[PDB]
Amino acid sequence: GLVPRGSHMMEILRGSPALSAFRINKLLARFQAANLQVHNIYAEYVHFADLNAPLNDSEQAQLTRLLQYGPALSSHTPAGKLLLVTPRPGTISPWSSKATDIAHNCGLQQVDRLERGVAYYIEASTLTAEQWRQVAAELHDRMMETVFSSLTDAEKLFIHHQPAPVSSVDLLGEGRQALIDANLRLGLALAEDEIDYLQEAFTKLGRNPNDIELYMFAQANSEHCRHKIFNADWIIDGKPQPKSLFKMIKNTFETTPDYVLSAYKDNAAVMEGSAVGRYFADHNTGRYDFHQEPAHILMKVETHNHPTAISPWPGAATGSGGEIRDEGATGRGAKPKAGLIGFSVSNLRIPGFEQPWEEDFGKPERIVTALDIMTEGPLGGAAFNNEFGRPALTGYFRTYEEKVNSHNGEELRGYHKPIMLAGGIGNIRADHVQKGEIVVGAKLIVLGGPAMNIGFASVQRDNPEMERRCQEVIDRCWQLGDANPILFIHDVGAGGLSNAMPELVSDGGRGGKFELRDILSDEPGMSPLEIWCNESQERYVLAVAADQLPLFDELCKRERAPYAVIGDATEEQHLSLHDNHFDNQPIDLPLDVLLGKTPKMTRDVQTLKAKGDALNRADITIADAVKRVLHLPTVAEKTFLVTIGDRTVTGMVARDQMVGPWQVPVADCAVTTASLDSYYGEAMSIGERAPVALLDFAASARLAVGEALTNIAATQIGDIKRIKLSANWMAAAGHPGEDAGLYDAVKAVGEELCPQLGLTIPVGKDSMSMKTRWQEGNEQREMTSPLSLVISAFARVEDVRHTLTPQLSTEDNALLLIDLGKGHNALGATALAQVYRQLGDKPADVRDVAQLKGFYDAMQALVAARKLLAWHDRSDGGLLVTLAEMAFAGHCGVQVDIAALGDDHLAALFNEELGGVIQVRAEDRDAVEALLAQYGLADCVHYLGQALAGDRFVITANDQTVFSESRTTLRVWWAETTWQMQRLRDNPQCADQEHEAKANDTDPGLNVKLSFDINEDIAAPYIATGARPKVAVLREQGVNSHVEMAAAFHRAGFDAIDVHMSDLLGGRIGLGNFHALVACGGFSYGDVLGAGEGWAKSILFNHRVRDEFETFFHRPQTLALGVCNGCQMMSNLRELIPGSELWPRFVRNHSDRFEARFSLVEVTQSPSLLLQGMVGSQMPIAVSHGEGRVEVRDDAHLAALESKGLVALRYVDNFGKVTETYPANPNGSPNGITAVTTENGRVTIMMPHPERVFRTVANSWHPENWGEDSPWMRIFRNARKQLG
Ligand SMILES: Nc1ncnc2c1ncn2[C@@H]1O[C@H](COP(=O)(O)OP(=O)(O)O)[C@@H](O)[C@H]1O
Ligand SMILES: [Mg+2]
Ligand SMILES: [Mg+2]
Ligand SMILES: [Mg+2]
Repeated sequence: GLVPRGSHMMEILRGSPALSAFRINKLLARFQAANLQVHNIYAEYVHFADLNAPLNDSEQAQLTRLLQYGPALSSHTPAGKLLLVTPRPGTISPWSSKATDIAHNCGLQQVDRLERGVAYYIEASTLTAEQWRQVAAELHDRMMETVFSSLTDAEKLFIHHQPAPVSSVDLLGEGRQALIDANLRLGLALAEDEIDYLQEAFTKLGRNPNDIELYMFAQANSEHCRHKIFNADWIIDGKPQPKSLFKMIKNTFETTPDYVLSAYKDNAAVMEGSAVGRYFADHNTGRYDFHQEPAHILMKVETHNHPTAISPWPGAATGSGGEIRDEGATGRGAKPKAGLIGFSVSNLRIPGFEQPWEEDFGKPERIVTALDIMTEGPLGGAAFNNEFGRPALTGYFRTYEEKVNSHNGEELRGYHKPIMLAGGIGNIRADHVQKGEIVVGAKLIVLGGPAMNIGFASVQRDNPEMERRCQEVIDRCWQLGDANPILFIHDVGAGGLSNAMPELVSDGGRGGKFELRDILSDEPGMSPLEIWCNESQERYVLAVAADQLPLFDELCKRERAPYAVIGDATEEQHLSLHDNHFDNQPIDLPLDVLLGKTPKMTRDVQTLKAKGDALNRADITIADAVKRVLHLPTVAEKTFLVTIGDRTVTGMVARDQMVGPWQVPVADCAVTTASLDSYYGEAMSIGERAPVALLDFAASARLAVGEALTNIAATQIGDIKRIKLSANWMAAAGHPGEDAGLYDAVKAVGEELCPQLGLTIPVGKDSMSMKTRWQEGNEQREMTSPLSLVISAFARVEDVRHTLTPQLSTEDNALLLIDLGKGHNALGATALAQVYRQLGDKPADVRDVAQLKGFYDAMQALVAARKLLAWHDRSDGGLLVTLAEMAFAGHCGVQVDIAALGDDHLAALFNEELGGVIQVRAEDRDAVEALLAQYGLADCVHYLGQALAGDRFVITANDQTVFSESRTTLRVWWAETTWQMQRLRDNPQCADQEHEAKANDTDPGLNVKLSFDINEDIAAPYIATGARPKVAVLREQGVNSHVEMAAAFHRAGFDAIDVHMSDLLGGRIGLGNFHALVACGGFSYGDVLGAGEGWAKSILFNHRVRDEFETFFHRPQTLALGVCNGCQMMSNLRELIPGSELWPRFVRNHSDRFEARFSLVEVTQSPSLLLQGMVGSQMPIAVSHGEGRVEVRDDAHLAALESKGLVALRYVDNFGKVTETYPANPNGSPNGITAVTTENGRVTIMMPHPERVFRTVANSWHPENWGEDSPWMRIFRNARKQLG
């Protein structure tokens, strides 16, 4: 289908079936839900290749071949009305970018841009003209897509628009009315005092302000960027206040500057880490080596709220993405390590799962429902974390939408405008913590992908791989130690370049002259205002010395990370933006003019305090209360938000959400090791309790600090001063009583609580318009969020191994409760109250500062002395939930008595006061109690009872049964939410299977069977000779699992070398000098055009390199391992590998969702050399993949594979049998297949990640007697011995 397009040719190539069986059954059942009689529906992908030059015969074949991918589903001949859905015209989907890279990397330079769409074929002869428009709607997201009626209509996507000129606003010729008009038109949202500034400014200059200059100024001065509320003066109840919000927060740093390396001086904070071995490839040798040096820790937590309300997936994706840029741009370069996610929404109201407290209060048309946010949002954030390569180890998810009697009387409080939170931690070198000086004449560079028109405008666009490439460049720079060319690096986020650049030069006491036409752009038609102010993603601005340019270029190219020099640093503090096309100057301004601050903001507010009504307990019984509480999304299991995101990448994850043999998501905090050779590390926890604000502001804030602390309490940290905090404030500024409450809240923690505990707040952010106004019926309605503080705690871990979890032990034990509520048992603004549609009287609060510090100090002591068996703090759901979740984690029973907890049983069980339950060895009870008394906690400590093998959850009181149920029953109820979420989001069959497996109490959980000695380093004799064979650690743009892959081969005695595909395509390296090659995991090219396919075809199409691989595979004694993406890549290299004729393809999972699981596999009999002596073994392994399902060409191909004896690994359930049941088998591979070898066994490919779990500490769960090495370390040692 080759049709012209003015200057280029627009080729139309037909793709494979786009929708799976269950997906189609869903669409049809959804059509009838609107009375649309549709006989049958058939979707099919269609590719559109806008190419410049002609495509030769052999090249046309290679193109078609690039475009044949994905699951081999049922293919039908088109029939019915056609509806082509494609990205909206003038927009370039991320798919287009990655797919076009591949085309280029395959030598198809003629391809100007590849783009995809989905051709729907609907048979429904009954539908009217109007009913059709209704159908087209169900088939596309109006925010980013459009529907066509012809495959020809796709030409409208590659149109060449003429470069738009800069527009001037005639102030000199029309007066102030010119700025008034533009402010409205361009939508600048400038306050009267700002228009005055602009008027005087340009009057003094004597010229007209360009639109680009006005927008740039407007963006720099918005609330989001200026934070006027946080720096404003205050008058509360007719009384002037001495400090601003910011100043009060800075107070925590003044009283406690301990361990802080940087704060409020970067877009991230830095704290002291631990001296450990930083592992990376040397610049000169290309070999990975351990560098003994301090690995300081940086942190940051951001919010991408508003965007998420309009378009969830991209809104969440870019929220995490922009935050990753802030970490990477810390100082002169830093490396992101682990992530965290936060979500706050209104009631889910899941169809057919309506909860007792849920009421429909309507919502604005312009935004999406609570459910859609939780359906697409998490996938969006996880998408960026997965494709980029940083584990998502902790987070929170809370629902709240209720008409309640609060500070401003009866109102609708909730989250129609959601809280989308993303943050993380990272490592940074000591000498890079401080930003260097910007020398005059320094080249100003933009690192990242070509800009597009973004910022309806709230619909973002993420290209995670692009950022992965950029990060690799930043990594090469800081690894150059002193030679690090990066002088000053800054991230590009809000305000696009118009903000980022003026900020970079300004922070360096310089100015900058730029060239608009030096900026990389994907769409020519942009105006100077659009090229300079657009908010496209994956961009960094940095400064590099003139003489270091050749090096920076050498680095960017090797990583395929696009960059561009767009300006020069100048002496005079003056911003200049020249345009070469029109030969004019869009920007010409003195920096103090553009950055000139308007008068200080001053808020005169008054206090509002909610009356608060007693809890009406008419329909409240302890039994129904338990059932209700476990069904509140805030309390319920979060598996739908956890398994969708990677949790093992980097091989440094010690403690993830999933806990124990039964992998229950109840881990209170996250923990990572500082490196691949140390037991030190970092920790992350989250404290949040927003509902409490609807009654008391300071209390809610205090509780956030408290919970964060109690959630991290069971980790070996030491001095509390090591725990650094991040404070994120979500509020509805202007709303009655929120301003006085926010000040009171910020003060409560900034001036009082945090300084008293010795806790610093080096980072923070704000989002001040957390409200939503609309008209559902005939009148005005409003959904106001409560003041919402989200505290993120961070700390250097002393010993990663001593971290405690909620996994109970059935051995002789003692369940002790640390009740920090001091008997208060408050029920106000709790989960119990929410579950019965109420707010209640009085909420919880930090009752005694000294005891909270004492609590933490005591916990630190018990953790160091190894006197604790388990720990779980009390938060949402109360003591009931803490105990329930512990039982869930230990897969056992609980026998507790609550008579000493006060006469009010409901209160003792459902109050959300700080504290928790510790489990100690029975013989250790008295000593632990005495210790707990030493910190003055005796009155708060109460012996609850003990953990017992079984299925009974029994709560008594002096001699009466207060509550008793099947532990499995509570567990299954507690799961219903994630079950329902997975049913509507994933393959119903999978979600169901996973849910039903939890009802089977006989589940033994993950267990081990070892056919060999886990501690016998069989490679030691070899390593001892000093002779170290080199292994080619092969990566491609997008690979993110290469470092831990090299560290694994390193421990086995190899000298791992960093071999990038560019290195091969450039002749810098040759496989001839290697006896071993390993293809690493990740998301090469963002898995576009089939996971692993672009990477593989990149080799196959370049005959020189192709032969390099074939020659390697055809040698007599060479080894080759392929993990994950590598497994997928190599499976497409069958023609190059001898004895791989029977290998299968790896495609989309049956669940149709990314699976990051700790799955149990068994080592089967095969010629495989890397699995020597492991046959028969059964151990769990890291699984992070979305296209790992084995697929054969027909049953004959599968029988043939089985009879040839090529299967190396199979998934097995916890009972030991090979299973195709989910999630024990995460992808749905036939006969549990996830590893296959060749006839000679010299080549082995597999989906699981053995290299991520070679260290016992990197295993989510493992037997208590394992030493340093896990069973999987054997794979690597086997490779060394085999080489000799
Ligand atoms: N949005 C989220 N994303 C990822 N993990 C999450 C999210 N919300 C909760 N989790 C994880 O689920 C587990 C339980 O969450 P939650 O019940 O909120 O914990 P807690 O009770 O300690 O506050 C934790 O391990 C937590 O990190
Ligand atoms: Mg909880
Ligand atoms: Mg907790
Ligand atoms: Mg929490």
